[PDB]
Amino acid sequence: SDVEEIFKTTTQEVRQLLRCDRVAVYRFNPNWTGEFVAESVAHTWVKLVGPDIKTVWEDTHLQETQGGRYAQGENFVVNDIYQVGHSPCHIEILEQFEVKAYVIVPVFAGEQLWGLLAAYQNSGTRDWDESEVTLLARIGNQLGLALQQTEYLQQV
Ligand SMILES: *[C@@H](C)[C@H]1/C(=C/c2[nH]c(/C=C3N=C(/C=C4\NC(=O)C(CC)=C4C)C(C)=C\3CCC(=O)O)c(CCC(=O)O)c2C)NC(=O)[C@@H]1C
Repeated sequence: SDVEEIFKTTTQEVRQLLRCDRVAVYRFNPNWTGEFVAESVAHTWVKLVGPDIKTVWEDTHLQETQGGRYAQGENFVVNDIYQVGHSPCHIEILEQFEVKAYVIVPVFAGEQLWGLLAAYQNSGTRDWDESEVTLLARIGNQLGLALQQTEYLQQV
C-alpha cells in the first residue's frame, strides 16, 4: 500500500494548514473499534503511532450509535472540551494527549464512512474558523478519493 505514503506527506501539510500540532486519521473497522492508521504530530511530542502502531479507541458511545451524528456526515468543532460542558471520560484521554480542543470531520471513501479526520493543537482554546474546518473536510474527502483510485487499480 504505497497510497499511505501519499497520506503521510499530505497529512503533514494539512497539519500546517490549520496551524495544528498533530492531525490523526481515525478509521472505522468492521467492529467500529477505532483504529488509528496514521497521524502527523510534531517531534516535540510522542508520535503515539510508533511502538504499537495500532492505537485502538473503543468508544462505546460512537459504536452503539453507529457513528452518531458523524454517520450523517456532520462535522463537530470543539473550542474547548471543558467549557463545552462535556461529561466524564473521553475528556480524560484527550487531556492526556496535551490537547483541550479539536475538530472532527467525516471522511467517506468507498461505500460507507471510512473514518474521521481529527486535528489537535497544543490545547488550543481558540475558535475553529470556517476557513479551517471546511478545508480540512475537503482534503479529508480528497484523500479518500486516492484510496478509491488505488482500490480501483487494485494494488497487488
Ligand atoms: C468512557 C465513559 C467512555 C466514553 C464515553 C463518552 N464518549 C462521549 C462522546 C464522544 N466520544 C468521541 C470519540 C472520539 N473522539 C476523538 O477525538 C477520537 C479519536 C479520533 C474518538 C474515537 C467523540 C468525538 C465524542 C463527542 C461527539 C459525540 O458525542 O458523538 C461521551 C459524551 C460526552 C463527551 O462528548 O465527551 C461519553 C459519555 N468515551 C471513551 O472514550 C470511553 C470508552
